[PDB]
Amino acid sequence: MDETGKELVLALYDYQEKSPREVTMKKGDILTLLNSTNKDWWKVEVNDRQGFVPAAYVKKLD
Repeated sequence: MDETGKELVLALYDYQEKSPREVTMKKGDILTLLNSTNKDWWKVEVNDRQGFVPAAYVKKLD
């Protein structure tokens, strides 16, 4: 079930991938948290791609 991540994050803002290293998340989407090395950006898996998104556009569900 929650095999890729036990803690998931909610996308609060429609974020368009500016580069292939970024991921496109829609407002209301549920993203899987992989790595949170920085407070600026978190590494999340969106659909198929893993990438970094700004933590100010997402909120944890906990």
